[PDB]
Amino acid sequence: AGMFRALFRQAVEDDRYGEFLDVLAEASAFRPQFASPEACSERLDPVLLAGGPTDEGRAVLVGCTGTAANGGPHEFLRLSTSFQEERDFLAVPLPGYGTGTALLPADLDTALDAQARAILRAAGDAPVVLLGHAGGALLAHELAFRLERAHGAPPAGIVLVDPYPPGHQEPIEVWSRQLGEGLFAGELEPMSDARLLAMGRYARFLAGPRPGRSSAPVLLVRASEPLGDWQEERGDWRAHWDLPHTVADVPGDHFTMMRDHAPAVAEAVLSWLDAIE
Amino acid sequence: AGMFRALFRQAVEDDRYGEFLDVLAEASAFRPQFASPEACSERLDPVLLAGGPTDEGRAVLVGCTGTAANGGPHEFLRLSTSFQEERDFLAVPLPGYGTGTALLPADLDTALDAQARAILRAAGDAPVVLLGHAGGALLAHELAFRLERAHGAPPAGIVLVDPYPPGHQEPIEVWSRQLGEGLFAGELEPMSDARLLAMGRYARFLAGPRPGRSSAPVLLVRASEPLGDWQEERGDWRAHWDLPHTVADVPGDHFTMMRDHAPAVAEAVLSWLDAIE
Ligand SMILES: *C(=O)OCCS[C@H](C)c1cc2c(cc1[N+](=O)[O-])OCO2
Ligand SMILES: *C(=O)OCCS[C@H](C)c1cc2c(cc1[N+](=O)[O-])OCO2
Repeated sequence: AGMFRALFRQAVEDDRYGEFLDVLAEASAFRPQFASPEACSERLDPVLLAGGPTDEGRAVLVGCTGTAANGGPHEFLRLSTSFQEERDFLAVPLPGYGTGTALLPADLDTALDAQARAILRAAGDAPVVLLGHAGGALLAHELAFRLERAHGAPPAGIVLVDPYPPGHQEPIEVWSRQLGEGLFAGELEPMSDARLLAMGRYARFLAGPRPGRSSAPVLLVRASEPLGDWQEERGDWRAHWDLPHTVADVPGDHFTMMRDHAPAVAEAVLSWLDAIE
Repeated sequence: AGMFRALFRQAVEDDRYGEFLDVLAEASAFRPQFASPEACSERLDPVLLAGGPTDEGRAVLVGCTGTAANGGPHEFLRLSTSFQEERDFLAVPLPGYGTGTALLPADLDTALDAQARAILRAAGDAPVVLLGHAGGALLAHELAFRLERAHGAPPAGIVLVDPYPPGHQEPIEVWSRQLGEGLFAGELEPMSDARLLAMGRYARFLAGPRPGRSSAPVLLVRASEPLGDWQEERGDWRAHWDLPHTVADVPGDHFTMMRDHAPAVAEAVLSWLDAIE
């Protein structure tokens, strides 16, 4: 495929995953942007991946697509089967990843506002519970806060699957080559250069200062196996979030928790949703 | 073509040529490199573009290819016709631009050493006079110093056609937009991403600290037209070199001095070579 992918493959080989994401972020600034939610390229209409039973007033689940350049409307396919006849599961796309190619968001708030609009239109009057994995976990929380402060509509809950927020990212740096190697392993087709630029841009968004904590209760789902070696004397390698409502540990590692062990994640979410309703 | 080209086009549209060259330099570090002159991809054999008359001991002219990503073995075609029946003119390629694609030089000295080997093999025992335009002007002098100090073979002269060395580059930054538009206008084909990366890497080499002046006499050739608008209170907009042996002004601007007015450049060179011989 493209040169950015080739360069990225080399950087992951050289254990410089982080340095090249910075290049991707810098480079992405020259892509055409949208500065208002109105100006967004894509239809962010959420895709219905599971239907719950027939009713009322039950929360619907919204999957917030992660940052991975190999990602897309297939992240939640395996997870969603476990919600069939249990909950509606809607997957909302991340602006900048579609198809010309898609405009990039001018800042993260403009992307969130475009998602907030499509989510409120699709969910109707049902309460919404936001779910995201890894980078998507961080996006799920920023979308939660945006819905609350800017659209006056806080979600009923947030599910954070293996989040590594700023200040708790030491494991994610020690294992960066495993993380970089994971992106290339997950390729169904080659990662496009446009999507790699989108990924770098969003990675930079999420490293920035985003004060503002959602009111919504948090289910923290954590992998149980480390992704790489780790001396326990360094402290905890696990995913972290401040003051969760509930913590669930599931089999697998950062990656496999969402593949081979997706049902374990779904079971933790379903038990948690009943508890808070 | 490729995404680096797409981004670069947007950058010159947005008048951010300089910022995007910095991106190209950063991305170029993730390209395959050669760390010793032996390991060089290309043959670098100079191409004979003009023949002088039959002799002995007259200098041959060596054209040092510039950094332009749209460049190649055609930079000196129009200029060289004016040396036919006057001087041998050899055009030596710049390492990193050929064909797989070509390895990038790990530093500038490795590229210069690879060129030094091919030039000495080609020039035989004739004295050598290096010629370069703009960025190539800077490369010719770094090559002159390299030939003298590293290969014990100082050239007989250097011809610097419109050089803007560090510390005298203010006019060429103000006109960076015209430089970028010139690159795209000059495209015989689309600039490949590999060559844009090479161009960025060489630009970075040539901004860095390179003390050390060649012993060889310098003919400084200067355009007479500004490339763009210019407030005279900013000073002299013209190309600069410290303590030139001879200064020649020719019609045209930074660009057209080598196109429509190449014969005036050649006439300045031919008189100069006779004086110093
Ligand atoms: C999930 O892994 O995100 C996909 C991009 S991987 C990147 C190194 C990463 C990993 C984690 C978080 C963010 C993030 N990122 O986009 O920078 O958070 C949680 O774990
Ligand atoms: C000649 O114009 O070189 C073509 C590439 S433009 C690049 C920014 C540049 C422009 C000039 C000089 C060097 C140079 N460079 O750093 O490569 O010098 C003269 O004008």
